[PDB]
Amino acid sequence: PDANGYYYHDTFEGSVGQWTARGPAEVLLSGRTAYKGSESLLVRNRTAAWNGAQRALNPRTFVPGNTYCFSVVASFIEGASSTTFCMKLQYVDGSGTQRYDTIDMKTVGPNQWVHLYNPQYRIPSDATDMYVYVATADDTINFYIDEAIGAVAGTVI
Ligand SMILES: [Ca+2]
Repeated sequence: PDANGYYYHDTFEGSVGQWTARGPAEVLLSGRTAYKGSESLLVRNRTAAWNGAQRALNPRTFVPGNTYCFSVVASFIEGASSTTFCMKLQYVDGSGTQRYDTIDMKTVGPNQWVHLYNPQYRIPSDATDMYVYVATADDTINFYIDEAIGAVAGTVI
């Protein structure tokens, strides 16, 4: 928990951190557009809306039943006239069933960064094998994320 209450903070300025592809997509650093610095994380090769970018959450830091802050900014340049970005928690519940709970969602047009943000998100008490992820609702556009943050509940960004 750094000086600003962040547990992780991905600027994507030289490193993808713990971010990986969700589904058969691919993620990589890109200098084509950025929210801060000169880079962001590009997400491409998606073949279904559920494909995207994900990051495993360590249960020792993000304790189920506890409340935390999550933040990311996203944008796209082409492929659609608008999209709906979703930041979500993928997890396995107490019955062994994989669940998808929405943290934040925002609709936006091309060439505009949008702030996916929830300073008061409660992780379900029974969650295991957790991942925070970003995808869209119903398209397969390439998209970019930047400034990916996991923080203490109440953290203003
Ligand atoms: Ca950046």
